[PDB]
Amino acid sequence: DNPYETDELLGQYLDFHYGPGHFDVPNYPKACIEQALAHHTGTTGRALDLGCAVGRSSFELARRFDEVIGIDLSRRFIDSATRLAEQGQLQYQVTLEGELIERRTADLAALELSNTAGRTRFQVGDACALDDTLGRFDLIFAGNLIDRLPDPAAFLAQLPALVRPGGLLMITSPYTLLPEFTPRERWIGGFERNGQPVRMLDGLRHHLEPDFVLLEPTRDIPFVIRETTRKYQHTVAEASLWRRA
Ligand SMILES: Nc1ncnc2c1ncn2[C@@H]1O[C@H](CSCC[C@H](N)C(=O)O)[C@@H](O)[C@H]1O
Ligand SMILES: N[C@@H](Cc1[nH]cnc1[SeH])C(=O)O
Repeated sequence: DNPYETDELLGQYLDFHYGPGHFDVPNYPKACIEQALAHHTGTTGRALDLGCAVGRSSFELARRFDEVIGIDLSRRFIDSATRLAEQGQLQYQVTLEGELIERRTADLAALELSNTAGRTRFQVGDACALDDTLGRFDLIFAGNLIDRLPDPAAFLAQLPALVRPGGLLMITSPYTLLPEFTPRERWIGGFERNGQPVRMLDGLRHHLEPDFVLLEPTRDIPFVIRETTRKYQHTVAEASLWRRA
C-alpha cells in the first residue's frame, strides 16, 4: 500500500538524494541543510531528520552535528540509508524508457560525506507518533514531509517538547495536499474558513507559535525528481525556519 516501499520510488529517491543534478537545479537535501546550518545559532550536539527517506539530509547534517537521527516510515528507504552509512556506497536501477533500465552507484566518498557517516543512525518510525525515549534536539529538519502525513497537527504537537530552547526547527514543503496522504478534515491549511483563506503557513503558525518564533521571511527552495530519461518533477518548496523560545 505504501508507495515509498516500492522499487519505483527507491530509484527516484536514490537518484534524487545521491545522483547528478538536472536542469542545473542544486541537490535539494543538501540545499535544505545549507539553509538550516546558516541559521542555527545553538549548540551542535544533536539533530533529528524526520521523513529522512534515503538519508542525504542526514549525512549533510552529520558534517556539523555530533549525532544525527534519521527517521522514516519506509523500511526499504531506511535499509538503503543504513547500507550507505555502513558500506559507504550502494547500487540501484533507474528507468530509462519502459522496461529499459540502467544501473547506477550512490557513493558517500564522492560527495565528501563518508568521514561523518558514523555520526548517523537511521530507524523506521512514525513521525506522527514518535517514541517517548527520543530525547530532545538542538535542530530538527522535516523535508517535504508535512504534506505526506495523515495527522499534521499531531506531528506538530510534539515539536515544542522536542526542540531545546534556542534550537532551530526547519520545515519545507510544496504543500501538495492530497486525500491519499492527508484526510481533508485533518488539513491545517489550503482552504477557506469563515470565508477567508487559511494557507498552510498560517496553519503552521497557529500550531507552532509562540513556542516557536518564525524567522522571517520564508524562502523558496526548488527541486527536480527524475522519473525516466525524459520525465521529471520540478517543484518549488517553501522553507520555514522557527526558533524555539
Ligand atoms: N508517518 C510518517 N512517518 C515518517 N516518515 C513518513 C511518514 N509518512 C511519510 N513519510 C516519509 O516522508 C517522506 C516524504 S518525501 C520527502 C523525503 C525527503 N525528506 C526529501 O526531502 O527528499 C518519504 O520518505 C516517506 O516515506
Ligand atoms: N512527489 C514527491 C515529492 C514530494 N514530497 C512531498 N511533497 C511532494 Se510534491 C513525493 O510525493 O514524494
